[PDB]
Amino acid sequence: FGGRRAVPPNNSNAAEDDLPTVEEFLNVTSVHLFKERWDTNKVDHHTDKYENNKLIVRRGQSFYVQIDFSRPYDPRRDLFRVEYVIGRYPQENKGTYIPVPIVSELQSGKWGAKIVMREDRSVRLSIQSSPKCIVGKFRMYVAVWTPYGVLRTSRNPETDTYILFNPWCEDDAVYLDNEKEREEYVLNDIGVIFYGEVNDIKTRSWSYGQFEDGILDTCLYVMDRAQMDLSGRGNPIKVSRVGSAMVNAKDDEGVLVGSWDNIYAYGVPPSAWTGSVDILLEYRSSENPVRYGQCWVFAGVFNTFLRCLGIPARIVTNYFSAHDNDANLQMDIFLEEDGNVNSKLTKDSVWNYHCWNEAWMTRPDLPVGFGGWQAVDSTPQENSDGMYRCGPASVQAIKHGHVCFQFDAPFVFAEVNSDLIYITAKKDGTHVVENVDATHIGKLIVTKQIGGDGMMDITDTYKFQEGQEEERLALETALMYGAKKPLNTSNVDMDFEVENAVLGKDFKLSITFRNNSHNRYTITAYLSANITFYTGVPKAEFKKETFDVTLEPLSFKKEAVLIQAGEYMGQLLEQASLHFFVTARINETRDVLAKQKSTVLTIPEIIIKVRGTQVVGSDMTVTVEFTNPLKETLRNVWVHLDGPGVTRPMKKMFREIRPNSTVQWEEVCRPWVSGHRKLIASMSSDSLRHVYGELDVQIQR
Amino acid sequence: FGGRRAVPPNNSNAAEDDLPTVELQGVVQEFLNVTSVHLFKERWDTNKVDHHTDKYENNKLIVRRGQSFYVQIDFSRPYDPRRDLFRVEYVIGRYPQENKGTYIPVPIVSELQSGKWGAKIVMREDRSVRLSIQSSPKCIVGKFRMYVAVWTPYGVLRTSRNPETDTYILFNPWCEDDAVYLDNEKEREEYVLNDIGVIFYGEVNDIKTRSWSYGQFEDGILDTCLYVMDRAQMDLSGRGNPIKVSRVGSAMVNAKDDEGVLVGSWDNIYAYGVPPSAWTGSVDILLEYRSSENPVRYGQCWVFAGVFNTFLRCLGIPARIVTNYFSAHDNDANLQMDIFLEEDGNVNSKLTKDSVWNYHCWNEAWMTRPDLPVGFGGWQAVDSTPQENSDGMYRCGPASVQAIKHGHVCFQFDAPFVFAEVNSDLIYITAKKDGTHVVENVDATHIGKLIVTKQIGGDGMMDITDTYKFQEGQEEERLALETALMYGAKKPLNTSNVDMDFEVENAVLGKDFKLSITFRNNSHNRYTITAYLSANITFYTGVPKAEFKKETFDVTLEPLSFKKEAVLIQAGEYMGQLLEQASLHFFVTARINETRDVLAKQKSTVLTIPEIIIKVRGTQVVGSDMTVTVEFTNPLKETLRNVWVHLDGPGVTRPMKKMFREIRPNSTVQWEEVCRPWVSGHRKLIASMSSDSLRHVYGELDVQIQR
Ligand SMILES: [Ca+2]
Ligand SMILES: [Ca+2]
Repeated sequence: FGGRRAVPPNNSNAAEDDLPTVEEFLNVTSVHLFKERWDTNKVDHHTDKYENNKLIVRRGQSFYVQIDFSRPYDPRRDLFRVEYVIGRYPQENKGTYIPVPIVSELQSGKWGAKIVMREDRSVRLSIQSSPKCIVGKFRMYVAVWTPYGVLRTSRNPETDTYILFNPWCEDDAVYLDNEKEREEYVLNDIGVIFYGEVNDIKTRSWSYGQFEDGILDTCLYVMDRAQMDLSGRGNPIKVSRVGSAMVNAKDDEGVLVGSWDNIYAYGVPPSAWTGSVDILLEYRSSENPVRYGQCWVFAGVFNTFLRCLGIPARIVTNYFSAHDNDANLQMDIFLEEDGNVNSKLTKDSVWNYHCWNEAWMTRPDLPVGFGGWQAVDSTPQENSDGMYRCGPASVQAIKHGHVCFQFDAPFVFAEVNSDLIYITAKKDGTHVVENVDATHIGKLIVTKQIGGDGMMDITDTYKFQEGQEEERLALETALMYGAKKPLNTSNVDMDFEVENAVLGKDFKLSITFRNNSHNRYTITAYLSANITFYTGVPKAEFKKETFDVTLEPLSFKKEAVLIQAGEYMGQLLEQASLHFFVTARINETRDVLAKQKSTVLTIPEIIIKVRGTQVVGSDMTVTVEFTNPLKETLRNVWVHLDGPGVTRPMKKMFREIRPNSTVQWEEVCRPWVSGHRKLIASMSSDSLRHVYGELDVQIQR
Repeated sequence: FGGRRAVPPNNSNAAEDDLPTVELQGVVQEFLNVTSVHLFKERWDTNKVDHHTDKYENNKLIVRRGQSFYVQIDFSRPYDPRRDLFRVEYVIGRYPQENKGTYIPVPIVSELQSGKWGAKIVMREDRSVRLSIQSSPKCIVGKFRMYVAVWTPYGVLRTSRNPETDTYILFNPWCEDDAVYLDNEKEREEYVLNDIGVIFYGEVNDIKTRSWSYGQFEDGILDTCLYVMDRAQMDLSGRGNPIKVSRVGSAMVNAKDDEGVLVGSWDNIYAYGVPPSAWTGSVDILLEYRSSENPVRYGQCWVFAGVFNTFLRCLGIPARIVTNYFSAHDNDANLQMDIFLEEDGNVNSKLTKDSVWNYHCWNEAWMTRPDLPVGFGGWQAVDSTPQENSDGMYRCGPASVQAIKHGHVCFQFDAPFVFAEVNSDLIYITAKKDGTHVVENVDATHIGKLIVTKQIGGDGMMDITDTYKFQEGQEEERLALETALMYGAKKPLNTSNVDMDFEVENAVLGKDFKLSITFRNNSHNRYTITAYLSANITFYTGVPKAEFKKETFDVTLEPLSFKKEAVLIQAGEYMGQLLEQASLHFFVTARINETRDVLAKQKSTVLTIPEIIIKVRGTQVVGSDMTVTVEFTNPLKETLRNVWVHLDGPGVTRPMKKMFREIRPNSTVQWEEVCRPWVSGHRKLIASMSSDSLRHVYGELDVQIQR
């Protein structure tokens, strides 16, 4: 017996029922959706880019259709309506079965088709869809009411209509108030990711490829995979919520398998990906998680998902990110009485950088003022529910400390608002808090700018200025709704700068000391440089050195060191990150001075060049060039080319590139998208990876 | 490499590292060696008795957080305050860290401190020292490993792994500084210490009760609750948060695929499991889940609630099961439940697919809510029976019950869904042949009409509907509804002087019964009505299987008057077609000809299934045999196949069952088991019977066990 619910869950846009064709009367002979990509419909609904041959409109906006009948429509003795249905169990009640009534005028916010033209046996309609409509692929019918039952059109796949989110419709939640932001955030399918570190910002390109053939369907499939209730697919919040939860593969469910293990044995290294396109297609193709991804990889894929559906989204990169924060606002560094970092206890690392997504939508479920951008982090960490993605959290609520409001705001708030606490763990077992640094985590938050590949600084959007009461107010409120501060809080200054260097080069480092006091100090400063993964996780202390300083009053003292390429070269991890600690305990006052900086060695680039003709439908030759400036023969050197609208993503491995050898790969491309495009490449050998390169090509036609 | 995190997640209590017995460092030996440790953990002693952990059938020390307990450390030679530094340590998981609260160095201290870990040397006698140890009231809940370490200036020396000193530390409803603190003893006794509950079912005009064995103190249960959290990979540093324990624990009750305690099923057949109706308590279910390490088949709402209540009370979180009569489950935050009518007034059963549950059970867990503004602490509603929430198909809660009452549903967790469970409106709507729809009437008095829970006294019912909602009609309720509507609650549609209602006689399974409809014409107009009656056989969830009786009649209402119409429902009309729980649903809709006005009303009835008989003889004394006698007399005129009888009674017997391949009509079987009670005072024997057909049959017997 089916005793839990009378009608089973309607959670698959792919499944379908069989609507009966029977429940001088007027019977339809043909249906015309003006669905060509040059036509009024797709152009005005901004769905002309999608490599799809079905009508694709946006909710909350009218589109035209033409019904042809057996004989002409006569208002005196005829009743018909268009219907759109979705899922295996459509129900009017649940918005999955939609009868579009014939209306005189179209009413703001309701489904309705108005008879706009009548010629011979044809009726032209202007159909308006509700602005809170379910997003998915709807099946279309025409039903004709007669006095025994209803007559309806037969399953016609050619008329299937996609109704997406509508940033342009001012009555949609997704309503984005500006045409420029809409092109970037919804219509632009090439993105830029910021990596490296706060004082050496790296940039790389990503093919979001949302208009590529098969991506929209994979986006619906991702939802059918989460068995998402069709009745909720029209809520951008729930779509963000359920959708981000599918990015990271929990087991053998989810799009991407996460792994920061530097080898990536049974799959593709995260550094290898050029875009979300092959990933998603691999997912749909295989129906199994795609190995492997990391933060920017999950964020690249999720941004594709959101934009592809019509919710404006962007990727954000925070500098010095307190992930796995557990909503605590203190990251600890343990010092010995000696002034030396205790590496046994000090086990919480800050990420050099951490990307997540931002989704634009209103938040009617919240006090007014909280719409706009909502932070969504597909990279799980412990939240109130367990090991899951976080969000959507209103960036505005996070900025103000109103972290009680869903979803997972205390975690995102702590991701950018934590302090570093320097603590002396004594030889007797006790702990003594030495110093607190309220300016390292979330030092710089960044995302691609609207009119170009540049970087826009968005730090002030997640939080206020350090010191002023606004930041102080946000802090005092957060503390009340989920944020935690478990521990309560000599005239010498220390500081130090490392120097950015090219992979394989030596580099300086300098420590400055300034004693504004009128007494002589003797100190013991210590340097500890570790090889780290981008997450801050340390692998090994490649350089350790002890400094003995003797400051004089009113003195400024600078000391220098040179890290030699050989001290790190056989040990670096992908991304080539290095971390530095300079801790200094004075002697006469037993006080500690501590500082840390990270650095990444600037890594090589791929050379992409073109020749031949650059016109849509026209062959141009593209050459992928890699000059390995290293002293090791590079094994299994996979190279990858992408370029949304110019080429699909492709890969070629070169058995081994020997020292200072350039290898070349030309690929004959035939664009399908005119205008400003971009060629994208990556390279991941068997050791050296996270090597990128791009080429901007102009395609004509 | 594992570049994700420096140290793996500490999310198993069962996992353990090896703490070194000597961890020195530097250069260059009798400093104090522990000879032995004495936790004074006997069940009759003061540690367990004062920590109210003495009922646990567990020979390890079990203590509640935030309250001092005593230990004695016998050294190798007399502690000498002058040179010896030492202290107790508590560690949990494979990756303990002071930071996360999983490695806990308890400092020897001059005076116990409020809400901090410390041990005060309360005695010194020949090598031995006695300590009064106090745990922080925010301590992680679980079973910890105990060590004793001696600080030497070059590293430390410490005890080796000793399973016998493993100490469980639980939530403490008796500690004023514990988030779980409950004021008076009567409540703690009830919501924490009582291991037998009562579940309410049936329908609002016919409340049924049955006993349920929580058995939180029975052998194996504490460890199983720790195992549930381990199977959910629950971060150990979150096991000290009752809000999180409730959130994660409930999510573990319902089995999604092959993770979870119980596979829910509502199909009336139960092919490869035990019918949800057969279970007598949580014990055998939690122990099966632990042995097999796979989901137990099967459960329904009250079963999920029973098992979750055990889980909660076992860890130390006060909890109770609540029953909501006429529950709007699967609401999607909509406060509107639809009934579609045809133009003539009849109910349209193809369009009416939403059903109201005769009743629905969930749990309440008591704790402060520091994450929410003041006033939302106390009972938190948590429902482990899934429904579509903001995240997906999952359990809902904990949701401040005070937030639901005031409609402050923006506050976590899933408050809009629980608010709608109790506040939906039934909307009668006519579906016309031309396809359009017209709204006739909204009945705002059906759903959440009675919310009940067992009394602190004994087995009686406590009406707690007022804790979930204000009185119908007055200001506080309109406001609460106003506030909710702006934070997640949804009403998708906008809303002749004849009244109508009807009563249905409760019958015993197999007997005729009557239904009586009354119409009140409060106007001066004379009307003509055509009323319809549709009686459906249904599941407790309201899902109908078949219309067993339909009747349509014409009435002529005189101005200002009452008019009754009585209907006889003969047994023969429903007998061969009931579903377990024997629910019946009646719709009575009428249509007034002159005005086109619609009158509509609904009622449910459950047929009363006779009890099982339990008898005992002999010595009802702890450690002495008494023979229990359960006998069931087949009420039906049909023969029963594979009749299973279950017997239970925490402290009196472990759950058990025997099968009868067949019980011919009017026959009687008897099962007798010799029980050697291990718990004294007022106990209870509980039984159930479930066969290939008749089922949802229970019984019990109260017993006083002497000492
Ligand atoms: Ca800060
Ligand atoms: Ca009500």
